[PDB]
Amino acid sequence: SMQAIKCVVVGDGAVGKTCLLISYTTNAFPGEYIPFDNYSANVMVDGKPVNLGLWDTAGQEDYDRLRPLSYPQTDVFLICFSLVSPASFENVRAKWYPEVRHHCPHTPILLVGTKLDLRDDKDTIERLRDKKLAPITYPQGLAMAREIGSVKYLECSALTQRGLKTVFDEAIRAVLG
Ligand SMILES: Nc1nc2c(ncn2[C@@H]2O[C@H](COP(=O)(O)OP(=O)(O)NP(=O)(O)O)[C@@H](O)[C@H]2O)c(=O)[nH]1
Ligand SMILES: [Cl-]
Ligand SMILES: [Mg+2]
Repeated sequence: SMQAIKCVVVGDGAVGKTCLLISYTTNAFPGEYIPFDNYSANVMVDGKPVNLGLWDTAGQEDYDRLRPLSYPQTDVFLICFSLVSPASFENVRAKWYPEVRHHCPHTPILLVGTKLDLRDDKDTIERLRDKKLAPITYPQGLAMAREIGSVKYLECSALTQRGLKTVFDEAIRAVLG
């Protein structure tokens, strides 16, 4: 049967984990309804179809004992932060990287910056400037990726779908080659 790949997506509340999965799998960004489900996608990689199982997770502290129950048999993790939330970025090193590695010392991690569409949005830049902050830049995201031993750093927008297929393609190749 098809090569199966278990991919688990983690990161702070509101970084866009669920939208990333729905936009990727259905080719449509959620409207009013945003639903921690498992999505099943099929991907053609080097001429063979692959069964990508995608596991959504809750980012909140209340699930700190329950969430890791989904981790066994994971083939690759995506650690997500919003490019327009520096707090979510800091939490990659402070929370997500240590949690994943505590349970899965060897599983490849891809770092994904989300909400790419908002990085040069004026209202967003101004909002962040008021708190003495700025959107996370590509060099900064890449530096965090190296620091956490990630195999790849990617940026995407679930809303426009820019970079979205590449995230999951690279996820698969980190497992398969
Ligand atoms: N502009 C923009 N907004 C986005 C994008 N992806 C998600 N959002 C918005 O960000 C918010 C959170 O998205 P969501 O997918 O629910 O995040 P989450 O990471 O699943 N949160 P949780 O841990 O609570 O379940 C929603 O308002 C959603 O519309 C994106 O690419 N661009
Ligand atoms: Cl890297
Ligand atoms: Mg969600």
